[PDB]
Amino acid sequence: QLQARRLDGIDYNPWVEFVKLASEHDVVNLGQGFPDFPPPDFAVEAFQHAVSGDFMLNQYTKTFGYPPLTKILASFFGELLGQEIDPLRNVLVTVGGYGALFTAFQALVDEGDEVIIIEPFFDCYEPMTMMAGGRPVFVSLKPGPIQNGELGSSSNWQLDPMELAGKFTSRTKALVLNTPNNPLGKVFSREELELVASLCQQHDVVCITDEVYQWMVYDGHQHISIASLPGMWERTLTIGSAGKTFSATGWKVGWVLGPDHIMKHLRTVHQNSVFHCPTQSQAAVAESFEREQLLFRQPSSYFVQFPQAMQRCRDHMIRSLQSVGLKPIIPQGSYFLITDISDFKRKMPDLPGAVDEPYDRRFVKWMIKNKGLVAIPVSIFYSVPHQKHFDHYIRFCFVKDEATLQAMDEKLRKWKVEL
Amino acid sequence: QLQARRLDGIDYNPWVEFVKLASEHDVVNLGQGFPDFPPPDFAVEAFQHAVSGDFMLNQYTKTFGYPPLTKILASFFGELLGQEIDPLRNVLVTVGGYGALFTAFQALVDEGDEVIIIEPFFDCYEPMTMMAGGRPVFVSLKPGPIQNGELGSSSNWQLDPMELAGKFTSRTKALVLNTPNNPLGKVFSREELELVASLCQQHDVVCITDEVYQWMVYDGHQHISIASLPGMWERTLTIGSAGKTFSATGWKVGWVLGPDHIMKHLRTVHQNSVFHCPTQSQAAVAESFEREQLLFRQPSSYFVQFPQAMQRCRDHMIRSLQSVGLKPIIPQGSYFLITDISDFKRKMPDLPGAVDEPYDRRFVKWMIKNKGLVAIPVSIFYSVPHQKHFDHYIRFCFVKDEATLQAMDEKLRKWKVEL
Ligand code: NA
Ligand code: NA
Repeated sequence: QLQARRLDGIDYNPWVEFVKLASEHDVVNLGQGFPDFPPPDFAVEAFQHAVSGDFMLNQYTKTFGYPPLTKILASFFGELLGQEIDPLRNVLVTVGGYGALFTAFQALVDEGDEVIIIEPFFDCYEPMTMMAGGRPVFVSLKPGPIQNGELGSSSNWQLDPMELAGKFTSRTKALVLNTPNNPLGKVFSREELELVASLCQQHDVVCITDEVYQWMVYDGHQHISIASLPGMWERTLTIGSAGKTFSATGWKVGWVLGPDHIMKHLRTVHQNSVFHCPTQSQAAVAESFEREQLLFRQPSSYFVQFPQAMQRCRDHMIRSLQSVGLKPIIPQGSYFLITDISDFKRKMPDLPGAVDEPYDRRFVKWMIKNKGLVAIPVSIFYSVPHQKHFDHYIRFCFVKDEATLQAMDEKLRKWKVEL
Repeated sequence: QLQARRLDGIDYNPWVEFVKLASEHDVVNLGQGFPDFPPPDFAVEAFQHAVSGDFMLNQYTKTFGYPPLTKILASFFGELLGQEIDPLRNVLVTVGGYGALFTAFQALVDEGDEVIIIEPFFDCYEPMTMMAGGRPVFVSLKPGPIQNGELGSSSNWQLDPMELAGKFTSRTKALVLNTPNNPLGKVFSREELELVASLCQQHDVVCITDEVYQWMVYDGHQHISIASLPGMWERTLTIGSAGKTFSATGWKVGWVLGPDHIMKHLRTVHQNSVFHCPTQSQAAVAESFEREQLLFRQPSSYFVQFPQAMQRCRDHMIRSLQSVGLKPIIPQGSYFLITDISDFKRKMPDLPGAVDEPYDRRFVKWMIKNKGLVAIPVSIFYSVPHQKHFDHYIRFCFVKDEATLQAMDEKLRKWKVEL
């Protein structure tokens, strides 16, 4: 073959097809995992300032990050983590959370290593492990049993201590923790994080912790960073995303925070891949964090206002989707909620599709074509052997304009009353 | 061990030391490979327009490129290459030329593959080959005969056919071509490209061609793209950089052009690493290319005016550097020229440095600290076994403001009085 063997089995991109099918129908697109409204004015203004300020901002900045950005990341997150963070040794600016994840896998995961992944998982964790020669090892959150009185909560999806412990071996290099979780919206508790911490310390494993949804927490639930737990800083890489923080997904700026003895290897990958991140977006992100640090916990702060606003959008969507028999699982965080479609699988078992195509994928195509609503089938966030079991959930994104939620309700009205 | 074996031998970054030392002294920085004056107005205005326009430009764009950008790249470079280019199948937008190179190496280079690299080489080609499991194989340009008191020319650094042919084996996967070359400023001739093309076809080898300095050509020399030669489109990946095209290195936008059967593998790497490139800089680059396509070959176009202006800066620097006994090699393209320091090595051999330290590295440190001028030791663009033999050149960048060149002359006049 022409191509490298590291690419085996990772060429299929579900997202390219998802975008394709939605674009051919008249839809309310609740599949897109980004806002369809503007970022806050201070963020847009920050980028405007960066592209109209010191003309030298048009030229290269420092390899490991624009210094004013690494300074504020170290200060702001050092406070939150209860850790002294050196900007030069403990911070790397990357091309989004995606680039940060990729850099961590390529630095640490080697042929034969195992990587523990928690289902449902942000889908790239599996192919990134594979491309680095690692063997993914899956542990499944166990859905809470639902009574048809009250809706389930993401919090009730359990990480079984015995099942998790049994996944660790001498070959475990890393465990990937995503909290708040996409697609499920689970916000991991202190007790759950202490379990993960205990096993990572026992087995000398690195925890790669994807915290992009840090600020998107609801119902009084608190984001806890595993790197803040005793002894965890020295074995944790913590990842963030400016796009998910400031509702500006197209900025594609992210970072990794961690101890020098691990970070040095990520710096090695960085300097031998992209070398620099763009200068001006970094300046915009630095200015945006400065604004939020100055207004920390205050009523006008984005980190106070925005999750409150999005909690209302969540509640609106939860009520609306029930009108057609979808069963939401209330998320404690993230942009997302999932709905159980088991009643549809029961009443409408035979949908067109390919052999061994999970029901949810077939259902989403049906719903797009017939009802004009887009969701993402949750089976894409499962290992292939588990897709036959976890085939009855779909993911919706509620971080949407009020007009979009109105349009959703119009589709639901038609679904209920027409034909 | 903690880190992946793919990182072996690639952790050392010479650029961090160079940048650090220069920041610690009063200097005219001719080591920085980027302009110290603004990008052209139309380019800065394009970015301003992108960050103040359609608010949805703040959110994710398409994975393989912002469609207006891939459209104009395909149209414009299609015309330049004499090639029908499909924007969806033949174009990938990347995080600069660096990201483009990285994507190519990770898609195609596998364990045990040989990659032919031409010395002097842009330094990342070697470690990128190594991280992909490849074995770098070096062919060395031969500096031309030092003639009748005249300065050397980059054109006369020869690519010996018998040497090059001897480097091709059944294990050769790719050859990396950089034209115009950094650091040398050589613009490869049609004959030289035909030599490379003939061997790539004979041995069924892919040519990765780094053409970031495409527009920076002088003295009537023409940039020829190897992908435009008969039979080469099907085996060539052509790389460019928006930063080097529009004098905006901090934008970090690049691209790869090539046939689908190769590009599909680069897309696999892309979707499993960064996933998206930032939206708004892509919009700026698209607008900038649209401007230049409309004015193509006209006197008011940047691609005509800018290299003409920079040729004047080149000529100024060539004259000035000779005043202290540095011997420039006249470049036909790129931002750079190199000067022979052999007369200094001979008359001043005993500069402080480590036991094995190439003379040029020692000379640059002495020049920074004592003469107030920064250059880059050319030995960093050689394989380690060859560094002791090519230790007598340093690289200057002439793409500088009038004021900077005046400042250079002030340093040089002070040096001359103390030769
Ligand atoms: Na262990
Ligand atoms: Na061959």
